[PDB]
Amino acid sequence: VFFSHWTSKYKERNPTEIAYSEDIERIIDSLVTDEITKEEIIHFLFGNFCFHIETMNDQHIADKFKGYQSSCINLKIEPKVDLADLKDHLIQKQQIWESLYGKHLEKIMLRIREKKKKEKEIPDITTAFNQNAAEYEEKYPNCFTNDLSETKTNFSMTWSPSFEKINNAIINKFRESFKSSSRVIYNSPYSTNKARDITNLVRLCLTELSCLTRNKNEFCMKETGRENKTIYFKGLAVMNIHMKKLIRHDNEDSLSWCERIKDSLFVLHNGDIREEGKITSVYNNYAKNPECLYIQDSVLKTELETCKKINKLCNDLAIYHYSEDMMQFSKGLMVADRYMTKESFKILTTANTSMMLLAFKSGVPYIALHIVDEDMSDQFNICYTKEIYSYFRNGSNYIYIMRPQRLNQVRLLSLFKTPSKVPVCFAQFSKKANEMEKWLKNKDIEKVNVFSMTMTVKQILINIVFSSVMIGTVTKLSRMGIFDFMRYAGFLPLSDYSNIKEYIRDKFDPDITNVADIYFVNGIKKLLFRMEDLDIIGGITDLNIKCPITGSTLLTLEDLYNNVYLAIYMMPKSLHNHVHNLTSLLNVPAEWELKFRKELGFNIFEDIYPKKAMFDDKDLFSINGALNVKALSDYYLGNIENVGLMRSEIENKEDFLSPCYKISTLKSSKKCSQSNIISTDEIIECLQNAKIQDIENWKGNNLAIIKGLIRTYNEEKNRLVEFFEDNCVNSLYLVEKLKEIINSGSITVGKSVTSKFIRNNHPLTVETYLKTKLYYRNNVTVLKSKKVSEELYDLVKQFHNMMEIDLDSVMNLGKGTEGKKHTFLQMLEFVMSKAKNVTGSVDFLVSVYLMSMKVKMMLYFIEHTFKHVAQSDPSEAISISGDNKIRALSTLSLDTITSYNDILNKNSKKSRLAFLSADQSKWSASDLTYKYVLAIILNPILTTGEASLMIECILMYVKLKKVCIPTDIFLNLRKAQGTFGQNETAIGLLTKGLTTNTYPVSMNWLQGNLNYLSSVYHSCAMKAYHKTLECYKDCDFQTRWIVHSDDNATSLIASGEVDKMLTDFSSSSLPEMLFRSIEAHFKSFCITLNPKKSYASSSEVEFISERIVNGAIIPLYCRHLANCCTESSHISYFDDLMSLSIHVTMLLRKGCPNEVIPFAYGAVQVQALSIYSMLPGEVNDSIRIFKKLGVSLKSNEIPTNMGGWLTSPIEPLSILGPSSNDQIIYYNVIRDFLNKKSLEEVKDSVSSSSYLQMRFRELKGKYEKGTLEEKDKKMIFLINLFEKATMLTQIIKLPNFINENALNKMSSYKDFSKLYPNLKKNIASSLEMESVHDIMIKNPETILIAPLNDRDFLLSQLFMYTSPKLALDRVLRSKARTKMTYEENMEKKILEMLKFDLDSYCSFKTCVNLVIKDVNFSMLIPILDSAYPCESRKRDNYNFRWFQTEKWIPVVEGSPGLVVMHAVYGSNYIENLGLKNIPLTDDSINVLTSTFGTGLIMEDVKSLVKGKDSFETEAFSNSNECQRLVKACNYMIAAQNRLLAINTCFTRKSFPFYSKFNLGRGFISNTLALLSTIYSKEES
Repeated sequence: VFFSHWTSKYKERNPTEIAYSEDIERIIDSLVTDEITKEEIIHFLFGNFCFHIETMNDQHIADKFKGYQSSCINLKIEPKVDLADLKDHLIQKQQIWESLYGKHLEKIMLRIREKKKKEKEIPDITTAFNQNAAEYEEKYPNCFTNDLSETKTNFSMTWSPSFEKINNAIINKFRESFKSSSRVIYNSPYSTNKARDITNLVRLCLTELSCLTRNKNEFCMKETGRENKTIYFKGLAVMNIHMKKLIRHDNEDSLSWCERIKDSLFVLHNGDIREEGKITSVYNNYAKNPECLYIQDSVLKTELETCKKINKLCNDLAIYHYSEDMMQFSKGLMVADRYMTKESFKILTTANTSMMLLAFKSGVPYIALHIVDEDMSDQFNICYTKEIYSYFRNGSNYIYIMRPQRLNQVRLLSLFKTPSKVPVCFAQFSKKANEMEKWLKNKDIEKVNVFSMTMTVKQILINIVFSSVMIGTVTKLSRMGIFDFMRYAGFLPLSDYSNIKEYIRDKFDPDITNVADIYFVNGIKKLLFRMEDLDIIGGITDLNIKCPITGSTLLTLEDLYNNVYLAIYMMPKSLHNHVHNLTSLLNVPAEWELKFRKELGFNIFEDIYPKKAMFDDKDLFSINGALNVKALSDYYLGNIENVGLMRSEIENKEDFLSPCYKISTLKSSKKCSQSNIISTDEIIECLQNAKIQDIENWKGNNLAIIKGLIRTYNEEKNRLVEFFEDNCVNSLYLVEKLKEIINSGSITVGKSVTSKFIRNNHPLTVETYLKTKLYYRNNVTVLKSKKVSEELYDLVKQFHNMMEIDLDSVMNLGKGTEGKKHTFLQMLEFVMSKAKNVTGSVDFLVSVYLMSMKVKMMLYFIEHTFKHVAQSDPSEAISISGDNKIRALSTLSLDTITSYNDILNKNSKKSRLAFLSADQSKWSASDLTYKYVLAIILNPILTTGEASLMIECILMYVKLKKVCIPTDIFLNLRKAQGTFGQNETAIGLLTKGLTTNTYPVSMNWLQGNLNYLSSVYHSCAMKAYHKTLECYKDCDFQTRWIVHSDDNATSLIASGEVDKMLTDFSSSSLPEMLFRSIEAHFKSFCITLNPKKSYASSSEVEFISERIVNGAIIPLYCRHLANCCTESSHISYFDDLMSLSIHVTMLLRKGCPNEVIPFAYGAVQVQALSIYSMLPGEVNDSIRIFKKLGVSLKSNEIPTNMGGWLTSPIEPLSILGPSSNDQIIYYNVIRDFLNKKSLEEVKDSVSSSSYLQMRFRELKGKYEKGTLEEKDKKMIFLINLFEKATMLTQIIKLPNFINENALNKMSSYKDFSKLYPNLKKNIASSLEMESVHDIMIKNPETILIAPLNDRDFLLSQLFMYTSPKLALDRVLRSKARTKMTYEENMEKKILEMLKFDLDSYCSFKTCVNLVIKDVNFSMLIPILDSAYPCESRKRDNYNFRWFQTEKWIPVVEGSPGLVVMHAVYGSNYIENLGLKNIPLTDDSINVLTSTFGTGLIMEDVKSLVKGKDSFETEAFSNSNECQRLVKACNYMIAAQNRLLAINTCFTRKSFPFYSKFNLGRGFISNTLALLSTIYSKEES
């Protein structure tokens, strides 16, 4: 039934003995155990498919039976030719392969016994900490001790003396203060020639060099006195233009010192007089009056004023002003990174009154000048005691000179995100102190103050301020390590975790190189001490202590989990270097594969080999072998139902019969990085045609080849000589010509300049230098990152026999839909036909992970034929609908466990429950890929030949896989080994003396490559666990498991003889035996479960995040709250606000608490404004530009595309999403201009025809009379906004680095520039342009629609060329010209865009019609204005009970299918605003190419000259607005042609061509029930 298509051409192929390798017979020889012999094991292995016969076709079963006879003939065993004889074998199959379960249970019993033995017994976590400090002490001796003066700076580079005074003023103020008599006092670091040199340097550069001055702020030292030269050089030599020192975790002097640091920081921060600013202005707009963010203001009267209280607190200790100084700090250092020299230096003053930084030339160091008054200086001395060089007195004032530090560019980025980081820190943490709650709920807004708290609330405010600064201002890898440590040290509040001592004993990194993280060490030590002293409300009986904020009297467990997790989740990704992360990501697979190779027993030199039969229940890397195929067989039998139906689902949904450009994965641009190099004949032929008489005429590729070869001769003469000997017969001629070229002297040579040779040169010079450098009788070739679709295009060219792209070779064949076409596995058979050929394994490379188009094709094939095994399995959670399916699956799992236990607690003997949260140790590397070879050959999905195909590509994927080291880091470590090391590390013995560029990893299948497959066999492993655990006698176990790759959530219920299986399992509790049994079993399937990141609880569920306890979910919003503040898209201001407002809406829908929403609005606004469109109070504003231009548009309806602010209400944000703000702006202006009251009046005003026409007619009359009002002004403003334009677009497009000088890197652009001549590079040109537009106008589906078939793809890639660290980039480009300037681009855009213009009716009525025909908007507004305030199951509580209830009872009872009033929602992509912009862009492209073609035909194009029919129809199209008229006919016309691409030209030549190959017309939308995943804790 259903016509099962035979989806390959490999019908005769067999997995055994017809495949290219001979792995499978020794797979048998490794899989043979006792009492199971060769004939039976291969008979099972290739006849397990007959369990699925009742839903298979006769031709499929005949093919599989012939493959079975072929395999039995190949293996020299007796074939079975009868179904009845195969069942007569299945009986002994069932009895002997169900016997493996019994032996396996005793094997994991024994493994549990010795794993319970010999490990160690740690009595207490203090003893574990002492053991860890001990093993670090004989790891590296003479560390630690109480000598803090050799430690690093504890407050880092974060300095804020609060200033009580009033750019060029500050420098002359400091010059006035620095010219007095010297009374300099030095200090000990914790109560001096370098300090003297720094002081002399700073008084020289203050008195004498600060007043040649460039850019008004930076200046150099060239013409001075020789003594100034000497002491300037001494200062720069002082700053230099294992050595680890540590601090023990239990130092009472350190904790007392850090307490002093805290309280003195509080006294320091209580001193600012600033009341205005930029950060203060934006956060104050969002927070002094935050009820404009709301709709139902009057239903709650204990919330808004306390949010104002935290706003007033942040104003009083000047947190926003502090953030302002850090933004000006980091921005100044960012512009200090420039072409300035080592003898030049820069003055930096922030918005504060008396800051000064003195930046010199890894990064930039700087000297500090700060002002402290007489009243409060001693506590400043205690705070800054590590980082103070000197201080001195002037009147009643104090000048402070501090220790310089060193920055990195990513550290400047992290300091630049401080205004997004620290206010939301103080906001959530102040919501997380319950004593803060009772303070601000007792006091009032006008009476909250610093000098009027109790002592304990004072001390927690000091702790909260210390936490805010030390979390938002992180720089150090020490901070990275400790924050990772309490990321992975928070599983103690529940049952047996098996890391409460041994994680700190083994995998803890006590890299505490300074102080002020000792407070966090002591806080987490207090938490773990309190937990070791021994739905669920936590802290009301535990009485624990928060880790960052101390924060006693805990309300719930959610507060502490959100506390620690926000403390983790703004930790930025890399803070070390680019090439430390890169070297680590290259060294980890090297170490894992070296461990594999050394423990199995190969050496570095031989082939990889598949099996020597120790792949049988060993401890390091082995599977059980005879168990795994039975587990996979029962998994397939119990999971896949109606195999042919889901196979047809594979063919239809996953496009197994469609061309490869129909998949977004293989047509999208995420970079393939394949291998290319200049051919070897080109270099020698360029040398032979190199003419000495044209030394000065060397331009182009020849000069670059010459530079590469002269570098090769200058460095490695012998390597050049052997290269020319192995590549040229006239090697003496080449050598003597090289010597004659060096004897000319008209060229330039280069010394060792590290990566600057790669930087300031053409890449051709460096790739020919590497090619002539590392010639070792092989073909070294590094890879390049192409555009994926370009390699698909190249493969299409090679598959249609075009090795050279001929112009006539494409339009001759492939006419219409019924023309020539290809399929995905025909293409992949070409792929394997090319890969089987001996080509030096240049296909099988990975460059970092970036894997080639080759491996992308076959592992795409494997992973994406293995999806539908997973969507047929309800206990598997990688086949997910983004986010809601994960939470829904985990929670129906857990509440089925709770219901199951609650229905068998009645009248049973005993009942216990336990669950384990597990993350495996190394999913990519510690697993076995040879288990997968055993896994497709039992899949009943496939036939013989395609199963053989994926066996072949997997065994090549593990036989020829290699990782390529980058050239630059290769050169650095080669030079380091040459001059200093003379030996190498674990990466250094895989390559012979580092002589090879590329090194092999095989068993580490690289991460992300096989994601669905490994999770499918993870679920199979859990099914085998259920089958094994049901085999034990005296219990009934019910396990439900939810599975991601590298992840596991495993439940279990035990009933019966719980005491005796507890003693049998050699453990004290059900979570303990669950942990040990899962560990032993998973090691029996070569799944290395991490003993540290795996905790077994009794009531708390943690799959990947968002724990849920006892049926009630912990929200875990702080991932979204932090990713609002640490990561952005970095493309433009509009799109950055769009993406971080996506994160804001996730915050709104993940159970956000009471106060932090305005601060999150402030965080997204401050981030977007600070990076991209400059925040108010300076140049490049938007509101200041509007006030300058006198636009009638008010401040709170500026559209975000030119610089508006996210001022949308919280309900339209959380319901619709990012477009709610400009959609609400458009709704308000339509409601104002049509003089209407309600949207329901706007429906029957707009839907009646001849209404918008007479409205614009009245508008035209009012404009020509000149009596315009402000509503009409705002109207015509956004009419031309939508005309010159989610609803809108980016508008102003600042162009990137123009890659027209790099477009020649693409082979497709080379193909275009070869097939059409150099006139296409940027009379003959006009006629070839006419030919190009002729072949566009003959085939409009080439450009208008995505490629339907062949003769629609490769020429589309050729013809899209017809007509013409980045966060650091345009913060200086915003103050530069891109040549005319972006701020003037704004005010000119409002200047020509404010005026009324003409024929704008199309834009006006499409804006109104889009607002009207938006569906979910049109039911959102009436319930928003028709929401009753409280009661009737709407509002009964007030403790975080409004951001669920009044958000989502009105909508998810307006959209029916719910009963609840409190739940955490994961919504779909219900709001799609992109169903008209794609029509607009498509027919605008059609209009553009038609206009260009008729422009080539003639000039002054208003009417055609009666050319052809397409020209007349395009004339009638562009007489009016072509897009608007084609939609205008497209409401009534309902042709909707089937797209045979033959009748389309027959029907009509304009309207179908730019209407119906957009695959749809303007039609209605569809709304969902918001997919409420599960309910939170119930309050009534």
